[PDB]
Amino acid sequence: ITGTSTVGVGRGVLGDQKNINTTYSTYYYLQDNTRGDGIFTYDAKYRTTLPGSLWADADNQFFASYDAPAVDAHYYAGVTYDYYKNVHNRLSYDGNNAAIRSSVHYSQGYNNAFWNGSEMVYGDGDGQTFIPLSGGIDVVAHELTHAVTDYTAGLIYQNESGAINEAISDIFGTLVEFYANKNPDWEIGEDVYTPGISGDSLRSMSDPAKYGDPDHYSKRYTGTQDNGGVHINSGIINKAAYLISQGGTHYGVSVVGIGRDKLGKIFYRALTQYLTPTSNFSQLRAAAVQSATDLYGSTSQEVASVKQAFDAVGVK
Amino acid sequence: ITGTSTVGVGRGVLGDQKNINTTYSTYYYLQDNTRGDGIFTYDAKYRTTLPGSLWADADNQFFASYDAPAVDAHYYAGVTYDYYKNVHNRLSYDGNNAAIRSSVHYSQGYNNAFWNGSEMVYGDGDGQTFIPLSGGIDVVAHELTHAVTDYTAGLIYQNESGAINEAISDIFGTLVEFYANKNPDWEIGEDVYTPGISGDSLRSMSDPAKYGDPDHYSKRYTGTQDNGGVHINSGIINKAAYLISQGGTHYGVSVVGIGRDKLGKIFYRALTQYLTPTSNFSQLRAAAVQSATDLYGSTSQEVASVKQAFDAVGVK
Ligand SMILES: [Ca+2]
Ligand SMILES: [Ca+2]
Ligand SMILES: [Ca+2]
Ligand SMILES: [Ca+2]
Ligand SMILES: [Ca+2]
Ligand SMILES: [Ca+2]
Ligand SMILES: [Ca+2]
Ligand SMILES: [Ca+2]
Ligand SMILES: [Zn+2]
Ligand SMILES: [Zn+2]
Repeated sequence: ITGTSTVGVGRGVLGDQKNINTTYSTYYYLQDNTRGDGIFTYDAKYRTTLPGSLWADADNQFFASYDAPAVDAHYYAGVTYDYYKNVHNRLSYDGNNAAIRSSVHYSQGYNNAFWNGSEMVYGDGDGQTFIPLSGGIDVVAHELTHAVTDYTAGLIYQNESGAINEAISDIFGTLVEFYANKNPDWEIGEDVYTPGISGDSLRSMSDPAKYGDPDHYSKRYTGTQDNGGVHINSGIINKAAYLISQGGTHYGVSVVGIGRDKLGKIFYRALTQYLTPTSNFSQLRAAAVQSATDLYGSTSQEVASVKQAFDAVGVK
Repeated sequence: ITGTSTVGVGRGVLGDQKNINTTYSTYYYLQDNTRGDGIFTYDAKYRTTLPGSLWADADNQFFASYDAPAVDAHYYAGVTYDYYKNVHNRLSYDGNNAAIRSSVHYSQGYNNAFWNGSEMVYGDGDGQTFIPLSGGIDVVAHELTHAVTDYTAGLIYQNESGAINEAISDIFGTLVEFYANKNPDWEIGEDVYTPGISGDSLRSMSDPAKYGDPDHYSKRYTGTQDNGGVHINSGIINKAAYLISQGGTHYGVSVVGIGRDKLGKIFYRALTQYLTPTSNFSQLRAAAVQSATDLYGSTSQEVASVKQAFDAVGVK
């Protein structure tokens, strides 16, 4: 819409109050003109037709419980845009400020959220397994990171390249959650998963095996479900990335941590420069070693920790 | 694009030659202005970013092997539009001539095709399990029928309503395949599935059990895979629809067939008037009985055959 840029206020899924960028033109719309070509949030009104209607509001105050998922989708797409711009100097997901669009209230009781190739889509959850999925900054950033991967490496969504795809999304979802310093941790989806149970999450990067995902290449899943285990085998890479950052000893192999910032620089370089659509885990290791080499030198501690972490999870 | 409407020629996935509606403006584009707000076919160029580029061609002749999937996507979206308009007096999937967009060459070796909420997407197959999926008119019509269902009943994509969703797509995909009289049959996906094996298909409506799908409500799948069995439990409804059309005796229950045309009128009425997002099999039976009643009278043979078919597959 063409209108005047303004600032409205509302409450997110978890009850927290936040200011959001809106546009006025008769109604106030969830349209943020301050970032790139804009961030636009739509109401899918419980249907599966997309994108639905651009979210319009009569008074620029978004405190209704139906508003909550929209506030957070719109706000956390902004934080994710800011992370990539400020940290990695990337303008939006295509590198050229493409507009970011998200639809909330997709379908009824839908327990998922996803990047569909053109925009973000968020279900409201059934209220038992999940609450509206846009309330999780690591979910939002995880899904927006699929758009980055689609425009750069192009990792196909199956077997080892799909598992890399998924792990890259977990890593950057987690780095965005630390960037916003939103009670940060190495788990995925803990703010919106099972409102009735405290302490659990969807996946764990620090200990993937807590939920039954593999933490070593010898335990990888080799069947056909989940497109060859893309959500299951991503645990092997997530555990490597946690070790590079935080350090630790894993199946007897010791890794000195180099921290989150360098972890993000190494993987972002590897994703945008060396990975290709059919990369598998062994070429991810070569790509990460080459990236750390480019950045810190072949005799650095950063290269040595990248090699130790992949050796610890059995990836040669 | 703005240009002049013209007619080009090409070859589809199966090697057959066909005329397709195109638009000229410097290049010839796959843009058909003769139907509704237009039918537009895009090249996703082996990436997952959508929709990709509107298909452009220098000489309006589409005989290259890369062109094949595009020719058939564009041509079979036209035939499906024509079926719904001519038979059911419905203008496009929203009933108001919405433009139909399709992208082909999606990803690499992708064994699937789908309606994503906004457009059609077709993989090229891996060449062993499938060949480019737009070469199957029943696949194209199956997926375009999800768009119709999304705008009308809105059946959610899980457990019994998702299985109805899937069966409705198989039924109308099959009726479009008979409408175009393209070697018609009651199987799904036989033209593009396993190029190396003759005689098989993806599903069967006349005998779902041939591939292991249930053909009676007592054999339904009750777990969690496939969103609660939406592709598996659709066999119960597909077998009912085959019996209403063709007749037969199934688990001892005899059904007089009333033919394909009335089958399509009863289900289209039931879909656009009585089904809702959470309809389950028992309410599909009530909706089909009410539709046949509206159209043919409560003491007709058409009502009696609808009841016998659902009684034959155990749906009360
Ligand atoms: Ca308001
Ligand atoms: Ca957290
Ligand atoms: Ca987290
Ligand atoms: Ca929980
Ligand atoms: Ca040509
Ligand atoms: Ca056939
Ligand atoms: Ca068929
Ligand atoms: Ca075959
Ligand atoms: Zn993902
Ligand atoms: Zn389907």
